[PDB]
Amino acid sequence: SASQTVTIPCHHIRLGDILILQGRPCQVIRISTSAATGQHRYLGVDLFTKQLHEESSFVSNPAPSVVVQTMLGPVFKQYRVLDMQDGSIVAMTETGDVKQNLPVIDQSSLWNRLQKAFESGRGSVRVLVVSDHGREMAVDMKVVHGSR
Repeated sequence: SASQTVTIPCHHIRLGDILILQGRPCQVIRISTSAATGQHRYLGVDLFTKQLHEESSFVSNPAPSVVVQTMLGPVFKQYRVLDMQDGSIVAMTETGDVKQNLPVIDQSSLWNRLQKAFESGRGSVRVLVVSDHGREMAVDMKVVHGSR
């Protein structure tokens, strides 16, 4: 099943954001304007396959004088990190479900940043997880604030 999504106004999209392009979660690497339509065009790199995809914004008119250009972004899940072993991690969902071999994307030194944070406080460490058509991958990390 394809990733759950949220709607993002185009003004709020910047390079590096993750969007659904052609049904695939992609890192945005170029934002341009279509000369034929005037809409924003997004070029991105598939998080899983590393292929390039392109998609233009969707224009809508939800109310008088309201014109809206939006894109879809993935809903990210947040898992705890229980262990790190050879490029993948053991992660736990909010409900205790254990994922034994969760891959970590090779992007912006994520693995090294995760390893450094894991070794100085394991359970303050969370991974942000994208889930597309059955497959999951950690694509970012967070150190959970103590108050949480």
